[PDB]
Amino acid sequence: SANNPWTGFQIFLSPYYANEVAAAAKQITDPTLSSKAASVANIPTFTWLDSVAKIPDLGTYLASASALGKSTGTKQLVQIVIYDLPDRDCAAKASNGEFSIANNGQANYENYIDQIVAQIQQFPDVRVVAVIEPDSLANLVTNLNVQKCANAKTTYLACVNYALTNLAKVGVYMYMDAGHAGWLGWPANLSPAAQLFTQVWQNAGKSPFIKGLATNVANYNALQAASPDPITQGNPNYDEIHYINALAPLLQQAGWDATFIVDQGRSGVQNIRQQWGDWCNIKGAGFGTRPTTNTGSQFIDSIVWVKPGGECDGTSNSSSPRYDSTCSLPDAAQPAPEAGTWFQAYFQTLVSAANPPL
Repeated sequence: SANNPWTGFQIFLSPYYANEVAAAAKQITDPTLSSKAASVANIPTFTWLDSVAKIPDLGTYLASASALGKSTGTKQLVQIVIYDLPDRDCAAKASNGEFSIANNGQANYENYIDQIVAQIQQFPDVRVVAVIEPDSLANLVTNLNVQKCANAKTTYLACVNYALTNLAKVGVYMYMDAGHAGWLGWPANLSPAAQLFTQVWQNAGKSPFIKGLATNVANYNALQAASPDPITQGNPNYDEIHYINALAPLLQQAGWDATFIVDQGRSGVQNIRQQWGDWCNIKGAGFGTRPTTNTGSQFIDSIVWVKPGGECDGTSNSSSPRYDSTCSLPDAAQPAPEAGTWFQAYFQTLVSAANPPL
């Protein structure tokens, strides 16, 4: 549409990922690969607000972005992920979420949103783009036979509504997570998904700040595949462009001129998975297409890097209380540390296998 949130702005580079990358590049012994690895700190990524403890860091990032803007005569944009629903990740074998529905989860979530709003309100000269709750509403399309998801449905809906309504009041541009081609892109799932997302958009008042949907977050699908990955057999929507081209008209029909952002941070290497559902530290992944608003599609505002490559998806240690056995599959790089922590060997491969090359 006419308003692409990225046009005319400089993206603030995450200081946390820059620090991880600088530390990682020192440990790469080949001096040429080390230089390529170091350059990754200049590629914009999203910062994940996956616990209340990260909210003060957001305040520092907004203040630093505001000052950099004044120093350089630019307008700065900060990219964040809201990721703290109660009973988070209801269909997963393990969740690291700190809030539970049974212990005042919704009230704690609303307080988490209120604290984020209070930070954003203080720096109106900084634009914020937010991805809203990966691995949330997509479960309400396909995973309602998982008891934890059925029990979380009304809380997930109420919490997402609280986030959308309140972040809109401070002018945050929002993209709700919408899974990926191998989750919601199956033709039979498109209409239920369109119905759910349109309902959520309506309940939140149809705010123009609810821009659309984010796809492929923390996943590995191609935007535009040369030929279908074998794991996709049976689904005509074998890449993200097919999924978006099929879903976008259904949202438009309901009155929502929705646009999309697509994660390509770990999409450089295709045909590396044994099954489409394998998501944990997939071995051989490379950095994909760098963030850009030159997307080639009327429906896609930007290619983005949402999941920061190198931060682990989950541990392979079966003694961990956070263990998810998906992280033990053969196509998963092992041994792997705890989710969120730096996985140096995996980063080194992301750099080496980058396509396009770094």
